[PDB]
Amino acid sequence: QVQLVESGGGSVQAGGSLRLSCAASGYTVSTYCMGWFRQAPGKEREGVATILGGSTYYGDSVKGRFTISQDNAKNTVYLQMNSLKPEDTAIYYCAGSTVASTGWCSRLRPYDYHYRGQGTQVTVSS
Repeated sequence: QVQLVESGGGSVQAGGSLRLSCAASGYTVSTYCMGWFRQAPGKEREGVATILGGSTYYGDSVKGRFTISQDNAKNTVYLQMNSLKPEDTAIYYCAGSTVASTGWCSRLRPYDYHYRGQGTQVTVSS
């Protein structure tokens, strides 16, 4: 079938960086809107970043610190996270839609996308 596998998470000190990766199987990453959403413990899910070709979109609290990018040769989508804060602690999920609309991708709602990974924990300690 279609498999999305996230890796790269772990436990890091505040101010540090991490690089999450989302490897897709049976699904080409560069043709459809993909993204990351997170879920912090005790809270509702939130959109983090989305990408469609060269167009990228970021949630307002991570813009400037995170970068989403893709590698077509590895069929992988990355989430570079810089200057991590304790509030960034959460499970991060990779997701892939069946849509190739930039307008739709710009709504930053990757929790509504068809395919979703099992998620990877990011724990930031102060």
